[PDB]
Amino acid sequence: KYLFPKINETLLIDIALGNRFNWLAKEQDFIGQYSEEYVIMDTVPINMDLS
Amino acid sequence: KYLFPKINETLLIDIALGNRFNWLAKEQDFIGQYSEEYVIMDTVPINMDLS
Repeated sequence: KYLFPKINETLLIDIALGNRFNWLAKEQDFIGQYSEEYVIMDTVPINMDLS
Repeated sequence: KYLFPKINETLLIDIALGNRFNWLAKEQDFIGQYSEEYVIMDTVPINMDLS
């Protein structure tokens, strides 16, 4: 009843925590900052009013 | 009315009983007294405003 107690082990519980997305992860190469895209809008055609 | 009564057999029926948790049986070495266990607390990344 006079000894300081003892610790026998620790185990370092760790979990790995995935992403659920990285098939979305494509890789640019760190140059430039502005990127953009664009579309053409629709044009409904018109009747032939020959007058 | 003068003969000793005859036993025929004694059976001793017996079956052993399992554990249903015997795959949890981890075996340590019986040293020390206490055992603690700990994880790392999280730390989210930060934006860096390099000004």
